Amino acid sequence: SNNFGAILSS
Repeated sequence: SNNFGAILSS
């Protein structure tokens, strides 16, 4: 989790 599309998924 940082600030891109990985933290918006799960």
